[PDB]
Amino acid sequence: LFREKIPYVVEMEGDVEGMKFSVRGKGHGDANTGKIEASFICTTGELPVPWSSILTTVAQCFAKYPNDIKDYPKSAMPEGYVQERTITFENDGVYKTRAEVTYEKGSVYNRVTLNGSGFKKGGNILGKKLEFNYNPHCIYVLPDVQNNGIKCYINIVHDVIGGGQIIAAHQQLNTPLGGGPVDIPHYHHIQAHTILSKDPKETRDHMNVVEVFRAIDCKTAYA
Amino acid sequence: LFREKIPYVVEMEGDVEGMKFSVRGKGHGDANTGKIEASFICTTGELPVPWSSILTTVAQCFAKYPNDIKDYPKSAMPEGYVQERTITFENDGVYKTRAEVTYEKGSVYNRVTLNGSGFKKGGNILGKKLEFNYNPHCIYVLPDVQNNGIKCYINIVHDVIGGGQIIAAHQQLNTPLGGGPVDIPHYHHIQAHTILSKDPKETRDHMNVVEVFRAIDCKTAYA
Repeated sequence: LFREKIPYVVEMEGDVEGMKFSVRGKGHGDANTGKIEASFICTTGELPVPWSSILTTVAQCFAKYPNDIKDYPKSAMPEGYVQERTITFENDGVYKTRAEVTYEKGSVYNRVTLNGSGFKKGGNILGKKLEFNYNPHCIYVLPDVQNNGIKCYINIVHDVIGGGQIIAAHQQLNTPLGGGPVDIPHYHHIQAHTILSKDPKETRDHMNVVEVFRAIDCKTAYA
Repeated sequence: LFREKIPYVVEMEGDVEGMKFSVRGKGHGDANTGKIEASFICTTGELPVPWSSILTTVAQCFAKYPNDIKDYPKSAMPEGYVQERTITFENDGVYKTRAEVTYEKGSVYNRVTLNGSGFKKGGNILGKKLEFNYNPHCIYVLPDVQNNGIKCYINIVHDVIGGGQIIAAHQQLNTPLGGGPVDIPHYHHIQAHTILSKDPKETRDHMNVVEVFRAIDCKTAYA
């Protein structure tokens, strides 16, 4: 199912303090390498929040997994899985997100909704004061047998224009869309690395993305 | 002054919901390997909270640093540095801690105070329902030039007796005790690995620790 590089499609609807927007993305994921390359367009005009703020919201199934850690997202495929997050920004509001990640017609689809509230008028998010770049991160993956899934935790470091960084605290739940058996792993990490870029020839508000996700058995590797 | 294995001494005073306690530790740290081995005794009787809950509170200077990342804690030595943390436990209270980490008489000293409040009667902390073990973790180290130091973020995964895990969210600030020059690094990670043990011959409430800390230039290493 993930033996080859395969197409990745994203359909996102957002609403942040009443500002509605749509994002569409197309790219590929290669679970052999853990690499994602995708292009995102805001199809409703100007994105009303920083691109970096929605990077995590816009495919964990593409992560490079070794044989000796259960791969919950790939196990939930092809019927797929629900990915829910609360993202709380330092001194600012929260994104609540609900995604359905499915395998259809040789492609992975990430169809995701986002609501934002509690954001400050001239803060880093509504003021769009975050740099257009990204930092590498460590994703925590924990078993959640009670929910037939995994709970994940991430701190995201956002670089602020003119110096400084803020944290976006991520709480994440992945549960199955199917009725099939799922593989629920022991606690481990996913190393994340992300380069954001623009196409100079692209006139629409956009974000291009090159990502690497590698699962690490930290109980062994950090010893 | 970190070229050799050197002694490590810890003096901790705690107050959680009015329960006062003292912890003393002795061991060594080796910054060549990133290894800490130390023994902790509660000198006031029974520890009123889980040992694992105070593991992070009871020497980042011992972490194994490569040449290409600035080592803030070693740079602050020998006058040393202040380590402040807010630790907020899932569905439970918060530890506020202030440490002074110094080099005196051939030894690293961690003299640290802890206050706990907002804890639930019969919860995982006051009920001591956390397992006597520890998980590996990823420490985020960020520059904080405004404070002549570093800000660090950690999620700690605590295993609960009889199954389950909770998160202890760590916010950490390190500032100098001296007026000397300090080395403030770019954003990077410290991989942490910790094994807890008891001495069968020890009659006092106690915790022995073997730890490995390695700084990783994640901007490069995760690519």
